[PDB]
Amino acid sequence: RFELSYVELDKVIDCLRNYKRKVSLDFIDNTLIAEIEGSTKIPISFKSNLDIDKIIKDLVHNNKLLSFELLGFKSVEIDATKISDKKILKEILRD
RNA sequence: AUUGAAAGUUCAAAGCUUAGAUACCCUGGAGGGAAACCAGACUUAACAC
Repeated sequence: RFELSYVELDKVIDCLRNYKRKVSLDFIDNTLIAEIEGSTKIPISFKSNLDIDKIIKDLVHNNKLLSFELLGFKSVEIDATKISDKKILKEILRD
């Protein structure tokens, strides 16, 4: 099963508060980055249970169909303008 | 003009007394919340050429 042993946010949450931004992801470069349409791209450190074989990243980045159906599993439009604690933003970005 | 005439089978009298529709008796036995079903379909737009 998929186990996310840890993900080192608390830096993405910083640059998110009081704003309404779309948090895009990208997994090429072998390190998970978290693009923000509010013009910042924080590289995310994480440890998972699945080892993406470095062939799968390329198979998804090259196949224009895969990278197209990947738009739906890639982003959230987080709205922190109103009351927005850090913990629930953590769970949002974690999921 | 008769072995006749005359003569109320009448009177008094409670179908009453005692007496538990009760005794025994499992709504139980048998019986699959199952049958069918794709987490899938597809790229498009823009300008450059």
